[PDB]
Amino acid sequence: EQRDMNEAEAFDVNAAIHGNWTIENAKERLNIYKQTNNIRDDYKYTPVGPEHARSFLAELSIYVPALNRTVTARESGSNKKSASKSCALSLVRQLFHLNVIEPFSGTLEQLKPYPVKLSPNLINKIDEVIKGLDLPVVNSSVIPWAPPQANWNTWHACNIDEGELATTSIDDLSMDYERSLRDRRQNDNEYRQFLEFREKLPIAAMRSEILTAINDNPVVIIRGNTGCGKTTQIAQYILDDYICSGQGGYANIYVTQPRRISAISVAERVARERCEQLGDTVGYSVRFESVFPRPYGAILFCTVGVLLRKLEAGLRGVSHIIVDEIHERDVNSDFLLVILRDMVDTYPDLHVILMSATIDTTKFSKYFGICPVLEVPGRAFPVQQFFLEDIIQMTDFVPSAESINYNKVCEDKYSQKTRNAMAMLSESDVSFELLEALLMHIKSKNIPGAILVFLPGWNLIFALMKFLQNTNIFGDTSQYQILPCHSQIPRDEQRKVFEPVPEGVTKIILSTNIAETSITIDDIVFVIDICKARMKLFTSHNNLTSYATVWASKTNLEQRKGRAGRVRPGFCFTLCSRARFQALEDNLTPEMFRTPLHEMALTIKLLRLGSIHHFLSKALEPPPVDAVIEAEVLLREMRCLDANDELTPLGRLLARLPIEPRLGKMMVLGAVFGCADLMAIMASYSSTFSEVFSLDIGQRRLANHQKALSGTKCSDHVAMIVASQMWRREKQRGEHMEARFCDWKGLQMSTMNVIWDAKQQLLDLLQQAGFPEECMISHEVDERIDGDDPVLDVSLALLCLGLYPNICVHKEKRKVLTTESKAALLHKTSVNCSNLAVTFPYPFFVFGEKIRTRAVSCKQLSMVSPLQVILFGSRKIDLAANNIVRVDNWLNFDIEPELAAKIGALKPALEDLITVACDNPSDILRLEEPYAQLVKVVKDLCVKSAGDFGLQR
RNA sequence: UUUUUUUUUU
Ligand SMILES: Nc1ncnc2c1ncn2[C@@H]1O[C@H](COP(=O)(O)OP(=O)(O)O)[C@@H](O)[C@H]1O
Ligand code: ALF
Repeated sequence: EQRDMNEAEAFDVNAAIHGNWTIENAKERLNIYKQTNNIRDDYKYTPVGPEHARSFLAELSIYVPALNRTVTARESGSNKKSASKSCALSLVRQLFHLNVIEPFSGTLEQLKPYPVKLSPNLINKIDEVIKGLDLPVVNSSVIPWAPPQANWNTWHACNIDEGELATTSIDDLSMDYERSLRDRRQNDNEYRQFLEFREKLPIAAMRSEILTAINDNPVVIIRGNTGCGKTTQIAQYILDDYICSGQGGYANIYVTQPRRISAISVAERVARERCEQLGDTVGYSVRFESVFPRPYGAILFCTVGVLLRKLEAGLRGVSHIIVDEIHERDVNSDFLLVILRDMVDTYPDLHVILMSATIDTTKFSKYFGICPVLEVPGRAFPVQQFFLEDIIQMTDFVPSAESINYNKVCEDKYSQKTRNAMAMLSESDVSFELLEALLMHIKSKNIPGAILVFLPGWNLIFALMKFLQNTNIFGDTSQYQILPCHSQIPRDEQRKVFEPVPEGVTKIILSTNIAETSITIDDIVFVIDICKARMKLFTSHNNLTSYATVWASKTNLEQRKGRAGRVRPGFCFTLCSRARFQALEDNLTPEMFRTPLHEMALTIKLLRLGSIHHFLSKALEPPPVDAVIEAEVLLREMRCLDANDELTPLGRLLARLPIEPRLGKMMVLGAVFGCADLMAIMASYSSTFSEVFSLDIGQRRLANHQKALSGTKCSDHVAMIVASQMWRREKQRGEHMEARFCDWKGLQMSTMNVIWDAKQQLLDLLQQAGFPEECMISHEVDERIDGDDPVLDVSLALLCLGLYPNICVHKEKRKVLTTESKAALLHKTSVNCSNLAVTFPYPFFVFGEKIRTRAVSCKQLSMVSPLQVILFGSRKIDLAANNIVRVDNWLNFDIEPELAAKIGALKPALEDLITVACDNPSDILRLEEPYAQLVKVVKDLCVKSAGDFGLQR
């Protein structure tokens, strides 16, 4: 107990590429380096999560005098020792890659082998395919930019050549726009009222200076309070200046937003301010939803990812790019900042404007070669802030007789009872009793307005919604309407936070950080902040993904406070101590220090931005060099990069897809094998954190009806596919029947819809790349068939390639073994999870992702056959003693070594087939006869019972 | 609240 967890956390996957530096020597080497260099820095530990789910973050930064650099590591672990070991490993690998320390020169339980026997006919088919394919048998550039030019659509990056915009010049378009604007300003009463409102905004007093700075400088930073008018006013200022200058058709403005909801809402706001419908002067572009404006004199409110996607076609005809909320420090935002700095360096005429309420303006200006910072004084309306001391003192709230602690630190101005209750309340726990007391006090305030409560995640949001709906006062929908605000609730529900509620009804919005910034809900008067931010951690050396609830930053608190006091005076209720608030950090750590970088590297290569190392070095905070090395090695070994680090056709195709490169490679292979529909639906399932099966209150495992969806296939992916098929059938008959079906069978309609949208988008992208429509014909799956099913079997075999190295072997009950026989458990939400002594037809499973919890869990399990594992879910196949064939250095199979060598010879054949498919996507269904024979023999190897010849199991 | 679901992709 807990030794299995320690060994699982200490597992190392990639010590080979980091100079042979691993967990069990990293700390010793780091201590040697510290003693030699007189480095006095010591580990600092951040307790993470509640008492029952406590984890740790370990931090350590070492300054290198030789490089004039501070090398930092930021790692997590189930306990202090594991977290510190991971942090030392990260920092030592960084020092190794930075050529500060030497490569490692020193030095440092087998499974029951599994019988695999093939039919003589199948062996002959394999041999003939080897003979046919002659397989050996083992015995910089910058983004294009241009000023506006006639007969060109900026947003589509293409010529117009249609309609009557052929002889229409930009000068005539400017004249028409100027005349229309003047006519509106002279006649439209609603437009005049909106200008009257806009002139009273705090940013309106500085419009002339803002426009002067924008005109005179290529890059300008704008800092103003939340709700001052940056987003809704700067683009309008620039466009109106151009239009009234007589150069209206020479303007095209990009305004990037961090959130889809924020982009859409602000675009709607600007459109209704201009008294015109979306698509005339204001447009937006988010995922699955785009309303494009006119090609000239327009504003497009997109997200950063949408802009990065548009970057491939160039930015011809773009005059101004406005980046919002540069404080978010997202990986896409940092990418965009690097691209934009290079672009303004190349093209002096392009204008880039950065605005944020909470930024280090000096840091950003130093990054942008000393650029103006324009400060917008004042606020629209004041916001009153209270802290935990104030809330307890004014609620007279004592914690119920239930079970550096900054809740013990308090000022002497507060009552002894208040400090007692504060010390008795726990920091890591969210008290629903305290929240209810605060809500009752707000009710007693007799002040109309919506309440916005910031909760870190789905579980807390819906637990609080259940608690409040079971309450007599807050369960009355005639008085209170509680609305979730999550990125994975249905989009109609996401909208409903903006719609007004009936008279006499108070709106309560329980939200994650989507409602944190950039949105204006017009009736928010009260903001309740729990001060917790949900973070997703990933440890590279053991492939563990962990969800952490950490303390939010002062930037996050100020942005959340800024949701109120925009249209009327507001209040902010911060549910943390004043001591805790002062203890908080200014900003959260950037995602660039904790996320994998292979997708970013693929985007770098797609946009022809040069070397990955140089590009990432030019960042605001350059990423860890060991992470850069891991990304490059991954892309090179998946062959998205040529031996000269150049993008291959496969690399280009995968760079254009919004999924992981391994999933994209899996989907290309599935297109070759005729199951692209299933491969796309399963890649969409593998790329979402939304849950397919809804678990009821107190449901620690799936229900019988939910489990029966997998039938006899023993696969979460098959269960998902069957659910998707039935949900499509019931959706074709109507939305109400769709909702009834999901609520009956225990599905999540939002998950079904997002999975379908992502799958459809992948299929359209494949069609655009040139793959034929015949290779993506939908195939129905009958999970109730107990036997073989060739299409589903090849699909599950391709899951092994698309989910590598996530192969686990069942031991008993929930216990499984991951790579190198590390203990793990089956996740509670899997169809394969059961309390009884379940026996599976095969013990080998492929799973989506590996989660670190109180125990290591495997999730999204799919039962696969030994031949499928050998062919696709492995990279190394070796001959061990007693003629036992070993795959991935830990899985033993009792198969003939000659047969194993023959089957392993097909892996380069599959690689060459993928290369051929990417070379000519249109002819993948009519290949040469060797490759057609390879496809057929791979199908015959991937049938479920291909390795069951003469074997009972 | 007995951690299944921070955010983002023409
Ligand atoms: N949908 C809306 N309904 C009512 N008022 C709004 C709306 N959107 C914006 N406003 C008002 O316009 C002002 C400007 O908002 P915005 O430009 O988004 O500010 P910033 O970009 O500085 O956060 C806000 O203070 C708000 O009062
Ligand atoms: F600068 Al903003 F909403 F775009 F505050």
